[PDB]
Amino acid sequence: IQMRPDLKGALLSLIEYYQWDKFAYLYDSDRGLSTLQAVLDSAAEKKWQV
Amino acid sequence: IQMRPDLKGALLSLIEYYQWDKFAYLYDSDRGLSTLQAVLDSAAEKKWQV
Repeated sequence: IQMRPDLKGALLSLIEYYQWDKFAYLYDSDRGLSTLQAVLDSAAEKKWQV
Repeated sequence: IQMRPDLKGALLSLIEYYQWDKFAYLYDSDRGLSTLQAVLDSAAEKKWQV
């Protein structure tokens, strides 16, 4: 029973809001690379230079 | 005592051999994302577009 909601969908929608095409993505290998894989899988789809 | 040698250094050297500045990295979250972080950490150090 995961009380924490999924943030991957929220982050991918905020990057699209500001119309970001090239940005840095620091990450900590603590909460898992799940959000990192979400922005990398969409990096090819929406053409981002992450 | 894991008998498998580290492939991260070998792949990072092979990419540097062919002089690859832009390539695709098809990974599976099975053997861990250790090689994926290795090519992503070098993606900014050596200025790749993975």
